[PDB]
Amino acid sequence: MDKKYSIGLDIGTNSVGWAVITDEYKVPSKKFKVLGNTDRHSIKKNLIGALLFDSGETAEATRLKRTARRRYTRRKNRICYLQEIFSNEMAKVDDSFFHRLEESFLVEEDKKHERHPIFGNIVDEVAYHEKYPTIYHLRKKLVDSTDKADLRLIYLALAHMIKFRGHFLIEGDLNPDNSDVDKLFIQLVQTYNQLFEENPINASGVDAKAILSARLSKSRRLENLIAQLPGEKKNGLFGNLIALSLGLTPNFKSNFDLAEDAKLQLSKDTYDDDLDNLLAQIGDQYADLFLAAKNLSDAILLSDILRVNTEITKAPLSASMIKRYDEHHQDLTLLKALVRQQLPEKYKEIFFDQSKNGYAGYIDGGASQEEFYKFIKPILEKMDGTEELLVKLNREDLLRKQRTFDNGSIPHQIHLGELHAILRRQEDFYPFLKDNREKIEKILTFRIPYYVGPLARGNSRFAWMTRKSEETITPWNFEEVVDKGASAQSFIERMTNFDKNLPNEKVLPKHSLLYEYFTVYNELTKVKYVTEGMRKPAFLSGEQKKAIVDLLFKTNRKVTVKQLKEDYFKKIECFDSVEISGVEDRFNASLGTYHDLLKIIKDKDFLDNEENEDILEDIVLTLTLFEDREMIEERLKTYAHLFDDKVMKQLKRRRYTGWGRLSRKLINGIRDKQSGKTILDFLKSDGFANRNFMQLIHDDSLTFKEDIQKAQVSGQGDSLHEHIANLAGSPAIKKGILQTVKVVDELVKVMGRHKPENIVIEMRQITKHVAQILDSRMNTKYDENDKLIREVKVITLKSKLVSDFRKDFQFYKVREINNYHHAHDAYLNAVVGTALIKKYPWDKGRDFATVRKVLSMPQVNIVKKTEVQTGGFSKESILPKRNSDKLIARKKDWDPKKYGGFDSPTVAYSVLVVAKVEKGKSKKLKSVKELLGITIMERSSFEKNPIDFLEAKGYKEVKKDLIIKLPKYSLFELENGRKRMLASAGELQKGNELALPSKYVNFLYLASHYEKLKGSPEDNEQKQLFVEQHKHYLDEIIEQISEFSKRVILADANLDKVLSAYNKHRDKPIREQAENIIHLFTLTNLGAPAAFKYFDTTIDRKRYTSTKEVLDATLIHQSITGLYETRIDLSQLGGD
DNA sequence: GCTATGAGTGGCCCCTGTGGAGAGAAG
DNA sequence: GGGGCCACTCATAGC
RNA sequence: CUUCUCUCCACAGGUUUUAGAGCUAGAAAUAGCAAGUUAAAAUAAGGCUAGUCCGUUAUCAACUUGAAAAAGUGGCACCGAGUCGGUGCUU
Repeated sequence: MDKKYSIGLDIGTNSVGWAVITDEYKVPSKKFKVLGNTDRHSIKKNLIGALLFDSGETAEATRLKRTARRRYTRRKNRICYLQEIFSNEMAKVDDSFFHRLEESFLVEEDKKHERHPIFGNIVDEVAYHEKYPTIYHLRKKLVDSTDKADLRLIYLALAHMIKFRGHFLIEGDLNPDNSDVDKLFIQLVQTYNQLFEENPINASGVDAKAILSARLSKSRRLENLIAQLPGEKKNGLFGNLIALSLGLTPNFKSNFDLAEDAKLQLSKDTYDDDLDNLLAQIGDQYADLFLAAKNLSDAILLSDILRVNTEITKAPLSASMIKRYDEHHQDLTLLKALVRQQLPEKYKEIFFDQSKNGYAGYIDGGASQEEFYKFIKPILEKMDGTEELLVKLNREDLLRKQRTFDNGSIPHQIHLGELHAILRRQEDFYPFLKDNREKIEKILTFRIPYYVGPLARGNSRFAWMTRKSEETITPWNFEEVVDKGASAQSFIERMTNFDKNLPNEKVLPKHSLLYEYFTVYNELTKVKYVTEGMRKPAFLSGEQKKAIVDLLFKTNRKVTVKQLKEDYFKKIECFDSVEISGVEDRFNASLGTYHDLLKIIKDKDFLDNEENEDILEDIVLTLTLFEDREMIEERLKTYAHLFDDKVMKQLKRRRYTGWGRLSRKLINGIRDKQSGKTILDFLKSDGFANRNFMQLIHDDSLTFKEDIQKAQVSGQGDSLHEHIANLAGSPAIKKGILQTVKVVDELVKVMGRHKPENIVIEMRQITKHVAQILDSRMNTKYDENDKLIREVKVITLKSKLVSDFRKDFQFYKVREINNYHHAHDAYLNAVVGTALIKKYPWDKGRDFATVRKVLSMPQVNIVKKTEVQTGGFSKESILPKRNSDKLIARKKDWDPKKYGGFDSPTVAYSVLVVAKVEKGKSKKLKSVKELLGITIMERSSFEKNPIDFLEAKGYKEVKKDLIIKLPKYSLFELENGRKRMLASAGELQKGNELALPSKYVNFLYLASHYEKLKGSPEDNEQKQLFVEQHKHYLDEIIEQISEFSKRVILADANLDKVLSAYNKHRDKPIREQAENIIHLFTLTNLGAPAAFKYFDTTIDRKRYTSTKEVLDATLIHQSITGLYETRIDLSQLGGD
């Protein structure tokens, strides 16, 4: 007989609970065949379980690593281009200079040339290091000196600037010369007073330098400066100028009574064009005011970056660096003097001991500046004469280095200015510097646009660039080779959705005219109007809709019901009183794009001509796709003969954002085979039918619907791995859903391939995705009317109902005891779901007894999914060289004993190998049987040829047939039922689960929440009395933990510590005792051992660091549900 | 008895921070 | 949070 | 309206080895003194499809077919419950 059965599921991020129950809520038990070479031929197991797995990972880390790799490759290529430029002239001076630079990492033994890189002789190297203590001294020397310098110093300065070219967050031109705040503020005030003599501003006595350069937010500084100026407001014209000078985006619409918004921001790429537009409307007499404001903004921005302006030089950054160096020297001398004068004993600690956070640890050690200040501040406070030192410490300027974390705010314009100064001064002697100055400035300033992406020849899955030619892309011919416009189009396109109705079609922009007309006609479709003498409301005719649109929508931005009534029904149709239903106050759809185009083009006939629909759609698409105005102008140039220069310039100014939901081929692309009208045409006029879009698509008579179902095809692949990958959510939930699908498939396979009556799920849109997938796979048969026969009911509940069911009938849940709660929740969800569904398409004693029996079952199939670990080869921290064989070489020729390297590799999976190993100085062969961990790095070589890989490690005569793949969490069974999971090649994990009786679980749950019960006072008192009467369960729980520990955990030290700790705290309050005992299950939990705290005692974790014991145990392969399993006894393998 | 070796135990180790642009769904 | 690594102590086989 | 997910563009550090002649007294251990701020190269081993590209996401119990994708392989009922046991039928 086909037994009716239901499946309950519980899907989480780390688990998939599953339970199969029959109509009477009893979980069936079946006898399963066991394969392998053991004596256990058949095993009885209840059909209930839980699948556990590691949480899924987001692709953020891989993306960050890939972006970093591209950055590093491109920086290397910049240095290579500079060396290629300098190659011809360097060969005449020193041919081996570049080779010496490259080999600076190798030790003296491994170098092919002389060890000193710059000059190749110690005398000149020492002379250079004495003359220029830091690279900034060399940079300033080249900036200020007019003498012919060595080409090597020029190369060093240029390479240092190119390699560390600073940020690009401030596009435009930045002038370090106007770096004084007060003078430019005074000039701006004077210009404003000259332009506004009737309202002069008194700026006398106001310290602009302090207020504008203070370490406060932009708005606070703006409010502070305005507060010092009588009669001025932060919303005034001068207030807006100051806000612009502080890096805000002030609005000048109110200051000049403009019709449209006038917002200016210097950091934007379009400050110049917006400022020009503002001047074109308010006059060019205000240009000097904006120039002065821009100069003041530059001064404010560069005040922090560069600090010295008194001297006449073109390298302010180098001057500031040298000032930091000199201040550090002076402070170090003073500090040494004071320490040696007052605290001689601490001199060794501060200036010699690298392990501490003193100066020695600050320079040669790894101590940070913050740590150094923390260490030195109490010492300085204990000595006299440290007032200046304390003040500098409070400002984060004492003994400061030159390469700190604050250098992230240096714009690339400073570096470009220094580069240009050096090139200009040194080009008088070197013609190749004169000829190639533009190339060098390009190399420093060239940056791949964000919308072009990686420059690949198709062999990359991340690349969307289109190439005009096949030449190699270089920064000098980037514009000629890479089609920027097509690349921007593809960049925007690939991220937008396909149409829901047609998966092939691309969606239209939101502000397209066709979409707006479609929405307007759809809204007017359902509008009803009632006039005097009319018995029933009537729909608007096509002529009426056309007249209404032409008279109101094309003339008013927003159309209301009152406007319609007063303007069309009363004026045109002569209806004095009309009642309108379907629209409450105003129409949702509006022709904003049409109004904008009428304002710009100023030609209504051009907009209203049907032949111009394609041109207008293309123009709107161009406006929405592109952000750079040059691309917009280039593409709109095709229409230059249709619009004048002013119109073309104005069109270059409007930008649209957002995309629609329906494609053009849907609304106005497909045509009816019988009538030839498109959906838009039907909305314009459909006779008495007046069908809206929903009515048109659902209407069977119209060809559009069946042409739509014919347009969709069954997705190749798709269902299976691909379809779940296309859902909306974190990849963790995708992994969970795929595991749930496989669990259900295997359960169907188990029950004789008879599909279940019901499938109950709880975890809502992701719930909808799971339900759709399950229903799609289960139901595949259609009736004679092509209606899908729902043989399986996919029913979705919410966890609140099951939680209330648990709380009402005392089926309590404690997560820390074991992993059975997943299976129990699946079973209870199945019970409640089936009861509710059969009740709305339950004997008390018998059903409740069945539930008690099920929840007290000891045998639940908990399965840990075996996973081949992948990821990074090892830890990324590079360690100092040591005499150890466990270091990993960062390059093929870099011996870790000399250069250091990586450490702690991660093992992908282990292999059991039976072979012979030479041991001892006698090199005698001995048979071995052990686990060798194949690292992630060596995985490819091992899978390529395991025999050679094993021979290279010293194994001889390898038995190929016995090589067993053992991924992580492989399960081994040992004597007395003790089980261990393979954590790695040399560590194990606990594999057994504690099965407490439900009475102890109930007692623990009631005791832990003794003062947190949520219920009636009588029920709370009854539960409290139940807890108090059953205090002896605590001893029983401890005894059972001890028994299970002695049986499978083998933690004698930890167990004795726990037992002693319990004995000392045996008088603690019952709630505290239970709360602390719940921690003790951390000893017996499945998985990796972990530390835990029991009252005031901390128990360290017990790690199983030996895998020799499992080499003679039983290997268990478990299927995804744990029902089908193959047992292999390893002790019988490798026998002599 | 000495030497080199494996096995158990306790403790320490882990790359980080920021800006800009675009697109999508889900509540 | 969890596996890798090292320093220290103690049987342990072999000489 | 935001959060989250995906993709591209850049920056600043960090670590590693090497260069920046250490001096004096002593046979040496060692003790005293002087100096400290910077720079070059690498930043997953490398791969071929030779690009200013790609290399940490996702997927993966065992056996048979295959290069892989992928397909196939395991009796039922009843009585009980400490990780599942027993009995009958089929066999």
